[PDB]
Amino acid sequence: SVVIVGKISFCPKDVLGHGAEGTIVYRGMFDNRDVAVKRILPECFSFADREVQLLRESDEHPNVIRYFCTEKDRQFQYIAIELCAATLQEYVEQKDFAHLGLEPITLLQQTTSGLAHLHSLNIVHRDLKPHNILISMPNAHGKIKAMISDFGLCKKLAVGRHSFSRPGTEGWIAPEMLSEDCKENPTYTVDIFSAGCVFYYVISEGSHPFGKSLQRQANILLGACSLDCLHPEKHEDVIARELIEKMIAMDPQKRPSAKHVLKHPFFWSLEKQLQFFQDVSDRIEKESLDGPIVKQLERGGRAVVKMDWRENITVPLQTDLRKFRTYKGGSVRDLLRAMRNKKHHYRELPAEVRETLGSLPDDFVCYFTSRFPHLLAHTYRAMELCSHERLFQPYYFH
Amino acid sequence: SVVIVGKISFCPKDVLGHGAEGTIVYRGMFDNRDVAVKRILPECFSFADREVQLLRESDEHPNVIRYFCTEKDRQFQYIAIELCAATLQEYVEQKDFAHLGLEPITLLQQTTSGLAHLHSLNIVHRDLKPHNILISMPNAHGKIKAMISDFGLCKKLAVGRHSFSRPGTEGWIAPEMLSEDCKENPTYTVDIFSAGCVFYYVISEGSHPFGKSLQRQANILLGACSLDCLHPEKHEDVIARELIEKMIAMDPQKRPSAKHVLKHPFFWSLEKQLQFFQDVSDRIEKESLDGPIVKQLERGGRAVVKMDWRENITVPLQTDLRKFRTYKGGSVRDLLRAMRNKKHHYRELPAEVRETLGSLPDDFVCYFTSRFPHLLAHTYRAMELCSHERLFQPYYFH
Ligand SMILES: O=c1cc(-c2[nH]nc3ncc(-c4c(F)cccc4F)cc23)nc(N2CCC(O)CC2)[nH]1
Ligand SMILES: O=c1cc(-c2[nH]nc3ncc(-c4c(F)cccc4F)cc23)nc(N2CCC(O)CC2)[nH]1
Repeated sequence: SVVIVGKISFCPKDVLGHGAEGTIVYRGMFDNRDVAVKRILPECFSFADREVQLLRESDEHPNVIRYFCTEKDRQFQYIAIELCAATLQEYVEQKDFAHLGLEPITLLQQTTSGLAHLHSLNIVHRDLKPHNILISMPNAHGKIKAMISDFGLCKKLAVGRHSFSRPGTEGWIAPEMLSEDCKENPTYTVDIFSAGCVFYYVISEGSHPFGKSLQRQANILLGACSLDCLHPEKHEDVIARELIEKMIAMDPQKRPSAKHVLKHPFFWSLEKQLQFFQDVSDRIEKESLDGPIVKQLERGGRAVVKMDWRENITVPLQTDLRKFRTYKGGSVRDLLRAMRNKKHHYRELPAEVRETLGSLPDDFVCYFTSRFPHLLAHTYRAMELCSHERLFQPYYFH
Repeated sequence: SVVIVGKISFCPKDVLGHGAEGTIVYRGMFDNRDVAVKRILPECFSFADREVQLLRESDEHPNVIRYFCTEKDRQFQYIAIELCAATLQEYVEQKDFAHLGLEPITLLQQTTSGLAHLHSLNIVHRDLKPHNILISMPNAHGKIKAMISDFGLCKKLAVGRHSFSRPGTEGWIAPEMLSEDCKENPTYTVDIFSAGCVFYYVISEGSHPFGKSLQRQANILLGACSLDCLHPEKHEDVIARELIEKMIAMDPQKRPSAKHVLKHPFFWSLEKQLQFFQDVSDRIEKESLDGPIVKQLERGGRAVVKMDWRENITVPLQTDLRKFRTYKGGSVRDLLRAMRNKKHHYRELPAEVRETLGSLPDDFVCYFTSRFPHLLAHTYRAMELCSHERLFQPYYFH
């Protein structure tokens, strides 16, 4: 048997998966396209109408699933949406990450862009989780992308409203959604909390900041989280830790907006990381040693530099830097100056110094972030003071 | 009377416009959306099938019109596509540009991105013109965008094919499409030619490089073009001239690809223009005065600098530059060094010098491009020598 309800066609044997309250998702056809066909019981008709409306408003963004058509009969309602290759859950559960490069982080970036688009339309998702972040089928050039789906529980905030009244999948629910200690009503940042748990789930390849599945939601309410898959002496893990712990903060007002998340160093290219180092080096160049900028930059600076940073770089660099200026080994500012100096004059340096540094910009900046895993995170926090100036708008969100 | 053919609905009184060979475009409805409904006579059924197929392949890009559904009856075929607010023709014919800022150039950028997407799918449009570049209706944040439409005459090149055999709207047709002197078959660059004529049509607010409409196509075949709406001593017009004359070159092999067009200074922000000046200044710093780079950079450099560039800047800058280095007034390289110098030390300079320059980066770079209208175009051409190096990949297409 093969079902045809209006312009939507599918065969009941092609079941892709199941949702809540009797929802089934089939592989099907619409307008000679392969599509996913979502079948909703009459008890959930008000959720399908909500989903259809909110998909019409937001599916123009590439990281929101495309919506095609809807139709009803006597029995059910049918929603035709973009057919996808996998969920993020099975991507994390099945794909070998060793040879995927930055693709996992790109999926998180695309998820966040789709979330930012929803929030810019005053839509809160409220049920974000790996099960409904979808991985597209490859396009004509083999590229895949993440898409947000499943809009049955979304809330459309009225014009002039920033909060909603008080719904999700246990284990991924922001605490202010379930605790009665609700000073403020929940807002867009409930999606930031869930996203933060998703971020950790992807980069840890399967763990959750609030533990194993049976205890997860109870740990969220207690604030008991652990990010120990992130090693504290690895640059990439330090950066990810800094972002994720803000995304999952118990206080919703301390969580960054989606657009704020998108500006974080977690997503910067290596080229952009080096440009941030150069730009901060120039900003603090003629700065006062007693000023608030260099004060913030040097507070806790001893551990960032490893007591004396000149003792923690390769000898060919160490012999080269003694000649011209001779820098201060306990200053983070002086570490940044040496980096800036060696990048600007990179092609004047002898072949021995260009060898241990590597090429500009990627290898060069990794020479430093590998050996000073806290440098970028520390510098990024200190220079929040300059987040409003023009030079630093590529790096901070206003 | 109100027509309903399948899931497409429209009323024959809501005519938006007409196309070739009896095609009519109506305002209509599909799935409770407002849509454009394209009605095609049986004589053009093979073109509607071509359009439906190629829209299915390419409408995912934001600057290709979105396709919704198609249906037939006894009489006609109907295509439901995104409803748009205007054509580029009426935009140019009716909108006051004085208060639109960079919006016209952004429309050209978006058109080119849609074209690049088609070409990346081995689709040549072959009938690009202001009449079928559409202006979207504003989104929820008031923003508009350009979209390519009308795919009835598109060619899908077979896998492994780069040319097609030998169709358009008179006045916008690349010469190799009509002249029998066809050494090479037409390729994607027929769309570049048309686009180049569209570029000039927008920035001149209604003119065409090959003249008035009755003589246009005859001038194309003769190679007789004129871009004299572009003043030769205005930076923005110099840059646009440089691009447009390559886009409309008679020799198709001299026209840049769509992705090449997208990298041209015509589309650079002011910030990016200044960064190009700084990056070239650093690249030629320790360069040999006899080398090929500085040779190319100085060839024809006297007119770029206006005999002596130190005599063509404001006196407060002139008094400031004499102090430290004292530069050479006939060298383009030295002009670039002074610029680079004053940007790097911008906050060390006295208030008089920061005043006549303006703020970084926008006013600062305009101080120089306003007074040396050929500087950027000249520097961009000379430094094509370095187009392959890593530092200059933001500026040239490989
Ligand atoms: O709103 C929606 C939209 C979609 C959806 N829309 N296009 C899709 N293409 C493929 C799949 C899919 C699958 F079903 C199982 C394994 C791999 C797959 F790729 C799902 C798709 N699916 C759900 N559900 C609820 C949450 C469940 O975890 C999954 C099904 N809800
Ligand atoms: O393939 C296509 C798709 C569309 C099309 N698709 N959505 C549209 N929304 C609005 C308009 C539109 C109009 F019709 C007249 C004035 C202002 C407008 F905005 C046209 C639209 N139109 C044509 N034609 C052929 C070339 C003609 O110059 C125009 C009509 N061809």
